[PDB]
Amino acid sequence: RRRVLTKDGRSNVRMEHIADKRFLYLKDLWTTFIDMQWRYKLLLFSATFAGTWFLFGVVWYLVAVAHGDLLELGPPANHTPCVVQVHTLTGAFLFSLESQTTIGYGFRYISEECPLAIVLLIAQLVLTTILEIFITGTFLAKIARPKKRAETIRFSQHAVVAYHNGKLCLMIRVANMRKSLLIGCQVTGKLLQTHQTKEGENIRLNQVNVTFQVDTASDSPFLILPLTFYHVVDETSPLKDLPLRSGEGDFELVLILSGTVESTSATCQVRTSYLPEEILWGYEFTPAISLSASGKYVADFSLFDQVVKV
Amino acid sequence: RRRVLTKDGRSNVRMEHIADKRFLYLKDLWTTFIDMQWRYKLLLFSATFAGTWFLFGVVWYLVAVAHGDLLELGPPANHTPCVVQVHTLTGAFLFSLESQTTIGYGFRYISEECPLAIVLLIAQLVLTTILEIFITGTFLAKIARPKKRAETIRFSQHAVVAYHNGKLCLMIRVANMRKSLLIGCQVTGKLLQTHQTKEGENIRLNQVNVTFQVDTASDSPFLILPLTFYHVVDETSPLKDLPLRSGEGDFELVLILSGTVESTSATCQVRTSYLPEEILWGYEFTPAISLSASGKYVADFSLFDQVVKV
Amino acid sequence: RRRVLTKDGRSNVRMEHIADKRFLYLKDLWTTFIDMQWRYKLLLFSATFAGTWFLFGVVWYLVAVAHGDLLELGPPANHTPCVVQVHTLTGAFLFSLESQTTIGYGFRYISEECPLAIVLLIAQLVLTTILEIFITGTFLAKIARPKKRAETIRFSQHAVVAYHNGKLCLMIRVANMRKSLLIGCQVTGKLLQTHQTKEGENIRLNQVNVTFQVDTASDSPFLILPLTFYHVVDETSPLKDLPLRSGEGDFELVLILSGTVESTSATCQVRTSYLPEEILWGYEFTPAISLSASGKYVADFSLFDQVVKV
Amino acid sequence: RRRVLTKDGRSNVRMEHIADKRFLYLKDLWTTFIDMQWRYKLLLFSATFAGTWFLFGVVWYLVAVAHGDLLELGPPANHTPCVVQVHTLTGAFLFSLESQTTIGYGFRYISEECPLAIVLLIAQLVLTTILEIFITGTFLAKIARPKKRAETIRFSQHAVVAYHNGKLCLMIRVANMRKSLLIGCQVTGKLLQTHQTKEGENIRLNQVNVTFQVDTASDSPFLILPLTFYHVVDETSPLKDLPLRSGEGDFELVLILSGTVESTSATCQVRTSYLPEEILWGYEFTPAISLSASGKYVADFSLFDQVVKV
Repeated sequence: RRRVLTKDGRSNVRMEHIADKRFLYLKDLWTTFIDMQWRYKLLLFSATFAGTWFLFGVVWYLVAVAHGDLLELGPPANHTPCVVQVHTLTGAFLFSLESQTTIGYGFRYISEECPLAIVLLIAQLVLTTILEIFITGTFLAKIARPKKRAETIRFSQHAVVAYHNGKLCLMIRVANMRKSLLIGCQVTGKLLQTHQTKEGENIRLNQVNVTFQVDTASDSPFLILPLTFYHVVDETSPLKDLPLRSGEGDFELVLILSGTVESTSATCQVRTSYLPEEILWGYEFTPAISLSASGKYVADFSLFDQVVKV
Repeated sequence: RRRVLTKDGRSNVRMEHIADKRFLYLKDLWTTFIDMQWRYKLLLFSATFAGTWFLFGVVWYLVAVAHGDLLELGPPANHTPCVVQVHTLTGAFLFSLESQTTIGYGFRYISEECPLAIVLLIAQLVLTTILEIFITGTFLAKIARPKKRAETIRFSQHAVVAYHNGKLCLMIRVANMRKSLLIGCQVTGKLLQTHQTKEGENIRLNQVNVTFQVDTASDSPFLILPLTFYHVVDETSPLKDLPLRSGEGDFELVLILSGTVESTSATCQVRTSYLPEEILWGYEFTPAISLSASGKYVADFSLFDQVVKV
Repeated sequence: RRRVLTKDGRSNVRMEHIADKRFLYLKDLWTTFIDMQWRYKLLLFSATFAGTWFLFGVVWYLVAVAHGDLLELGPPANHTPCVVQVHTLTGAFLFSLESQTTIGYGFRYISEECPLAIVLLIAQLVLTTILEIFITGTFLAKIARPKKRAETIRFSQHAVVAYHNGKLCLMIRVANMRKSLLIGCQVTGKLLQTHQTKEGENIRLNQVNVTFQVDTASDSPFLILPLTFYHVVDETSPLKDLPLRSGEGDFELVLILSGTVESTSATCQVRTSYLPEEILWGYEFTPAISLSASGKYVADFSLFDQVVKV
Repeated sequence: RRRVLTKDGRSNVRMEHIADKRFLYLKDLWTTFIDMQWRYKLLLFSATFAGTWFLFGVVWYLVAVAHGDLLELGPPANHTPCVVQVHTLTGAFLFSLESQTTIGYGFRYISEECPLAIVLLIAQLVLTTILEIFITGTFLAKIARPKKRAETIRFSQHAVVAYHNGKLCLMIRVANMRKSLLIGCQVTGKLLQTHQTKEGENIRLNQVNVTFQVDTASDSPFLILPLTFYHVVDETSPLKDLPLRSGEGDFELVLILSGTVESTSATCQVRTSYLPEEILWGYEFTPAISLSASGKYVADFSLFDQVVKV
């Protein structure tokens, strides 16, 4: 079916007919590189490096020509070249490489003769320094992003409705597949249904907050163990008189979990959704925590998504 | 007209007669570079590099002189120089460059003869290492800033007043021109009018909070689609008995949207304003979202700022 | 005994039977390196470097062979090698090293003859650049983590119950063993007891918030001096009719302190716990702050954990 | 007088008799370097670099000896050294330098003869790479800290009491000496008085929150202009029946301003204090904002701290 958020939590919209997109991306380069695909990113990385090399190699070759350093121009024995041992565009590129990387073997070096050569080298160096810096920074950040981290936190596949403490509650389960901690986490659902007009031309989406509680309905400092989040279905509930039955109803229960990560201080956001068909009536998550002889608690994720009837 | 915040959200104040500004900027160098103009920043970048080069080149030339390494001083065949192949200030600069960048060709190298040369090189290296680090860090950060990001979020051009759910509401529209998400966003307006005294000498600006609501008047986790923010004009409203009519009134409705960015964990703040003349009476934003055959929602920004009369 | 959080605040759970763990770690490499053990991390660091070296050395040796550059292949005096001075896998590795580190002595350099050599070098450079960057970034971050910082903040060893301002209060003490400040700190306890079912197969842990107050029960901006945190044991208390006596009761009072660090803007979280046996009845922390002639306050941590009876 | 926080906002406590301080600092190296003095930090920076150089130079000299590479050991014309052109501890150090920095001139290079030399070089490289990284990271961060930034935000020198809107209010003034913005700022005062016991042995400090309001008593998104913060002295006030008169009373009004910075996403905290003597009765900050012909507001900091009587 059509849905707001993919079951794993990826965006499910496209945008169209943005005027002046290109210029706007050119202004905000940094973000544009951080958000770009990986293929084109690798390509741009390698191209930056080797293409700066190549361009400056052609440039150095031209400087050589204009000064006649080439061999079969028949330079006199008097002739000090603008650069040493450069008489082919190949060696030109090779010197571009040796100097810009700063490998600097020493079989080709600059000579005191040509000043334009000197300034040209300084320019090459400064610019390529800049570009190296920029690209490496974007690459660092694009790895560092915590989206990918989100995958090691998992919602239940199914939401289930039953009597908890005598109150009708819709229940979901969350867990963390790593030892590193999430902190300051908070669960907040939104409820999103369908409003059709005159036409299939437009839709107004009416959001409704749904809050989810654990103990005091506040937040949970640490997501130590698979946490059971439940929401009160009483007349305060925007869900109350939904068609509570099997399958029918035109809605989506978007679920959001936002909280800080321990080792990076980044805010990390997991998302997923529940369809009217995905919700189950009168069911009980098999408790997924058991204790062991060595003395502390075990989270066995074979039962995480298991349910049985009440 | 005079305004608090430029329509795009840039500061519109100047400060004057700050005593001891210069020293204060010299203390806080880091921020001072991060906040400085780009031109002077590039200039300072290149100058740092090449001027360290130049200074140490002069220094090396002097060391050469004091040791008589120059050629037409007629050094005996006995003579080991403080440095090899340095007999001109040109080569001096060239060695400064080759060592400080660590290009190190090898046609000019240090010799074991002069110890002062050695310490001098170590100093050059350590200091220039420091400066390189500092400047590159400031450059990284100054790119990374999220102000520029703010431009890819856009407020409506016009605020419009009408009956929403039967309540008189002032309405604005927001949207995001990129696929990357904003999170934890919150809209808060302030109301700023004009208080004149005895003189044109001074003014007290009285702020008044105005809150803006969407569904529950709480916040919206994600800015997926162009969001309609509305404020209740009832007697709780600081706007209530403003001259609600066309144009007149001496005020500014400053609008602020603050929230975390997904890919960087940075807090991002958009701002703009509304003048008494910019506000429109009895108008309806054409709904800007439509659905498509492939199945999910389209945000067509040609209608974003479009209105028609109710 | 079995406990939730180790007395110092380390996690005390294991997870089991995670399906598809390996692929999931391969997706999220960055975090996986940041969270990995130090031994394997050093190993992987050094291996990256020297093994890239070694692989490309073998590669260069092969290029040499295919071009017959080896000596006892008896290369004619006509013969320009793909690389200079490479006729042994040893020198191959040595050139890999000299170029990839960019040490570039110059006794072995590339020649204009073989283009495949050139592209091969460019590839070596680009890839090894990438890997260097990644590993150094993960290493930086893994140092930077503030967990280790947490150890310089210390809870009391014992929680003690007595009449503070006439109200029965459970009391703990916190302190900071460094001059650097913590800011925005907030103390929040959870109460965790034991719910057994039919079987030793599963357990539901019921959390209950416990709030801890100092002056106004709000938060404390700065943790200047050893702070006494106390909780009101009245009928609002989830502790109220616990077996308040010596030792008995099946619970754990988990204590959490979350707040921003000054010099890094990182959020820092200390944790520890209290067992039913660790709690003491009718006791008074000896006040740990005294003033001195030079004029300001001294925090003497010999008394920090000292108590005497009321 | 004795005070909690220095008028500018520096900590005014010392800690004493911390057991196991040294080991604890050795665990948390990163923070320990970030928090250490600048002198010792520069010293440690330069020492790391040049001392790694020096140690490995001695090491290389020893390898030379053990292989007899020294000249006046009279090496036969047959003799391939472990290293080229190294026959003095001086050149040893020079090669340490040329390789570890990767300056690599080429007058001294390694030869294929000695494998131990090779591994030794690889080790030198890897370790020194590590250390370089660590130190540069700590240096970056230690600059980046926003404490120093705090100095460009200034509280009033004097707190003043008077009738604002008819309510008795204690009033202070804040301002920002830079164009860069602070965001999400919040002012919160604490009130700290003196509780003496039996002895001059100990003191319990009782904190009391004091909230400070501007318009709605909420927070102020941006600190555009010098902001007047006022607190309501009515019977809700912990200040209410203080000795409201000149000078007397044994207290300190600690003032805290916490908020995010624009260009770095760092949280920035300004602090200062007010003594019972520093507070003034019946006084009015001269309004410090005036408008100008060019059209927008001017903050003239000559009047910032000026007052006159009501």
